[PDB]
Amino acid sequence: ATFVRNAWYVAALPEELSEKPLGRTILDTPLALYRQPDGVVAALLDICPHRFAPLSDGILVNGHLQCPYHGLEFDGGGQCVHNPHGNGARPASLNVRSFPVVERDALIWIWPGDPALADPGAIPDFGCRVDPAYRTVGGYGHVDCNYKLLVDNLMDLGHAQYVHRANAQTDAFDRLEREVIVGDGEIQALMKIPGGTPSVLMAKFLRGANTPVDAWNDIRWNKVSAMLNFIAVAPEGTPKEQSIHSRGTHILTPETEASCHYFFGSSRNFGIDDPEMDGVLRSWQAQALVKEDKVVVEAIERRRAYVEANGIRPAMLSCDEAAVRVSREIEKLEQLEAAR
Amino acid sequence: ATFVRNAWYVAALPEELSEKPLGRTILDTPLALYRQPDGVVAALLDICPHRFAPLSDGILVNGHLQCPYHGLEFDGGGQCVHNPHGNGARPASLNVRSFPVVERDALIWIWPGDPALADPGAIPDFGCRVDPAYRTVGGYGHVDCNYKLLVDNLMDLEREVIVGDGEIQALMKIPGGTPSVLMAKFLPVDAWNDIRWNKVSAMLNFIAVAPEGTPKEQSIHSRGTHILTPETEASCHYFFGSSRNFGIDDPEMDGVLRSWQAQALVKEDKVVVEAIERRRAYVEANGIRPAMLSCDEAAVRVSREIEKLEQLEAA
Amino acid sequence: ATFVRNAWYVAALPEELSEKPLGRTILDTPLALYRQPDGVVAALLDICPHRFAPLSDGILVNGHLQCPYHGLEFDGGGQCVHNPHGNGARPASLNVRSFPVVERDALIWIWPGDPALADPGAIPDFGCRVDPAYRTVGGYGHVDCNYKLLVDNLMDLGHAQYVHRANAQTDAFDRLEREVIVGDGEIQALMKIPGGTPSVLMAKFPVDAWNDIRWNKVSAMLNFIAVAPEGTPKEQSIHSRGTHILTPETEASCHYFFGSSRNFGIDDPEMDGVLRSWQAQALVKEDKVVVEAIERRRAYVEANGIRPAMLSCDEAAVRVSREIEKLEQLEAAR
Ligand SMILES: COc1c(Cl)ccc(Cl)c1C(=O)O
Ligand SMILES: COc1c(Cl)ccc(Cl)c1C(=O)O
Ligand code: FES
Ligand code: FES
Ligand code: FES
Ligand SMILES: [Fe+3]
Ligand SMILES: [Fe+3]
Repeated sequence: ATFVRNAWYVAALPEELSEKPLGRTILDTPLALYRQPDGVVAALLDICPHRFAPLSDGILVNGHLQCPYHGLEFDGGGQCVHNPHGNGARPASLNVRSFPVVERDALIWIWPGDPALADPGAIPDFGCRVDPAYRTVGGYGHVDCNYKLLVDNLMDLGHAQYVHRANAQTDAFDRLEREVIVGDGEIQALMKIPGGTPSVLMAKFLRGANTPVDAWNDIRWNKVSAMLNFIAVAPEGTPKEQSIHSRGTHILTPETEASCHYFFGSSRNFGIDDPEMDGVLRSWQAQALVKEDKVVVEAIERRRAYVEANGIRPAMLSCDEAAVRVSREIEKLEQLEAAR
Repeated sequence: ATFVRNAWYVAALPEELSEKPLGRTILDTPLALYRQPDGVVAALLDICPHRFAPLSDGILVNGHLQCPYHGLEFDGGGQCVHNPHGNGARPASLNVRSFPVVERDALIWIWPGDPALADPGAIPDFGCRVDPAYRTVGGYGHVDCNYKLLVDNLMDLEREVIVGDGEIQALMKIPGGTPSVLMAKFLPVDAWNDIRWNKVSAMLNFIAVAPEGTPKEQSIHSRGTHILTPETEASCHYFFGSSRNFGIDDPEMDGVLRSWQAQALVKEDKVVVEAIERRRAYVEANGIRPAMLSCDEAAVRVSREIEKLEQLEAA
Repeated sequence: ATFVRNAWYVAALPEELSEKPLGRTILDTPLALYRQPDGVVAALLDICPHRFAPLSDGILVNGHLQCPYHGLEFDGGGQCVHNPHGNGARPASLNVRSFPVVERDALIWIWPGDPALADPGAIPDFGCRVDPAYRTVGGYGHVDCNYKLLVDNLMDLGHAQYVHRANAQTDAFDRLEREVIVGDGEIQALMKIPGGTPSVLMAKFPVDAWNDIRWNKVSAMLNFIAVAPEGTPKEQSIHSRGTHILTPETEASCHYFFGSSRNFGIDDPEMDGVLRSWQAQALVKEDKVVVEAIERRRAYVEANGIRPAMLSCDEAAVRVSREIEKLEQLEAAR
């Protein structure tokens, strides 16, 4: 299974973690994730160095994670800080691997690769998630597809015209303007849908207003698989900076080669103290991101065996440029790492 | 997967198909099966050319199946007839594979193999199924075993096995016979229980009873549809039914003759063939072969011809 | 994948068997186990020689197991004794493999290997199990781990401190003392846990206590759990002799036969309760959880070339492990 290990991935949302460890597998690597008594999150390889028991089934003793099996204790650095057996000696072999963790932007980032290379400067900017001018809601979902399929999905936001048609269909779709801007290690796909009546969901954003709007659906990608979109609507022929908008957290982390973690969110500048608009956004997230898109990408994954065995290649359309560029960047990184 | 792909297989019963596509895999090939607005059945490879989404999760748009993902639209021939995107150009690369498909004898036949070789004249004769001299009912079942195990079971049970070109017939007459319970009341007798196999796995039996020494064609009888189609190497689809010339207007009789367990496979035999399939690993690893009994003649013949069709297909 | 096939394994408890066959796989070999009308247990390959049906889904007819599919009948030797078809001929090709079986000590022992080599003399001694001075109770558990992970567990019984916290905790356990004796194909870990107050379990039946365990190849263990007022001779204790016997099912799953044979309270049904309760919670639940968890981590450990780091409690389990691997590779030496 080929992953890009030397990169930061979101392993969890902060709300997911506590002093009770969470066992989760990223890049085929099982982790025990917990918040220590002092509040700082730790991430240990979920395999006790003694007999390979899951430490994530342990409990904290003295703020140290204790193996459930024979009770070796570890700090957040993976250092064995107590051995209860015999003379109680703790040689270097008893230490477990620890992973660099940065909690930032209401995300838990982890470096699954060479820890000497982990550079917090390199973590993607998701500042809107902690910016008090934005209201942020979201969650986690597990999907039985290769993460790359969900990168494809998200880098062609036009799929929403069909996959999400009940919420997202617009009658101005055939007037789409699409631009792609390639950075170094960053790619923006911009869409302007001009002059239409708002979609069901943009209508909700606007509290019903039925009259013609402009809508923008931009998405930004940073390596390996972390995306931030810009979903905006505004009376036709108004500035884009002045629009009500959602900045959408859409971050994938591989679990196995054929399964992945999906961390999604909306950070919105409108209806900031409105629980019902919270519910609208979490509704959308539940139906669109976690069912509708799940159904499509999970079915594509099930067809991978046929595609491969019959040497089938995709046929590309005008909507594909951003997703293909991103795909070729991920491949390029994969291949760099594969030596060695 | 070793299949005989160059043959007609039943993919569906016509009553399973509508303008809402059915997704079904035959011989490790996923199909989208639907009826166009003029009623004609289309069979497409269930994998969109763009990014491989399941067309069978799509709906029709003006008679054309629309991909649920980014909206490419296809005709029954697999031609892409609409591309919503950009200049809306439809190069040959956007066409999806379409499979030869014939609706005939109230069955949907598909040719999953080399399409140049697909000859609808070679489709097995199940004509009793649309003969109004017969009352026809049946249904569909799925089994987690290799299809050859159910062909075996089916070709089993004055005798007579007669053998030819992709057809084998197994005949049994039982004179001074015993009447079946269903045909009981519609009259000693002669019984008949015959079965005809055509390649690769399509069978039609003949369960019959008459007064002593009657034309077997004039008997009280049922012709039973028993057609298997491989799904994976270790699973199959089973299409079953009966075409009867008695109680043609009794619907209670329809009910039992529509029973999977009454007509196709009792829970207890299903348990056995699926259990045989779980034993396949062990037998293969230990080079264990089956030991045949006298009653195995027809099965073995049919087995040998299938194997012959397999061997021919390589290369 | 790699098993020691030339050895005796427990395939069932006697009370699991009857005229209704049981299908059970040992060392990747599916068996049909049943008790004939004369009381004698037979073990056949659970694959009809005709078309491979599960004979274990069949019934006895005149004491002969009848294939459910087309009704061949077999004796306990695997001879075909009836063919209801055509002229009823029974060619030798219709016989099924029958495995050597010995019912001893309230266990059913099967030899899955080279049948020429099956010496019932080499079956381990669990005589306490049919001793009138002992009351024996236990049962069967299935586990989704490689059996060797459960040998490990049983040979280092100083996890009960943490895995079994609730029943088997003692403050004495920093004052353990653990002696290991190795004989030919037999290893004993001894231990006397002196001076300490009793765990929940030992109170339920200033105390001294002792967990010894005997391993015999391949994976058959008998333990000794005793307890007695501080000062008392080990040999005059009240104690349980614990049957802990594993049989591989597949490379990543096994069969566990556990029991207690106790010399105390032996008419006493409450005591049956306590002992069956421990077995349910400790053995078939808590230990289950840990070893199945470790099995799931095998892929990563092997892919990454991780070897375990051993501790002071680990001698017995390590010596046993090394002997199993020895036998395993010896046999792969074709
Ligand atoms: C998938 O991206 C979105 C679209 Cl296309 C419309 C509205 C929203 Cl809230 C999102 C989102 O960020 O989840
Ligand atoms: C696992 O072995 C035991 C220990 Cl460590 C304590 C008490 C008992 Cl009853 C047993 C037993 O034989 O199950
Ligand atoms: S497995 Fe962790 S202490 Fe033994
Ligand atoms: S996958 Fe069918 S149109 Fe994109
Ligand atoms: S499979 Fe046992 S008699 Fe046919
Ligand atoms: Fe979507
Ligand atoms: Fe235990």
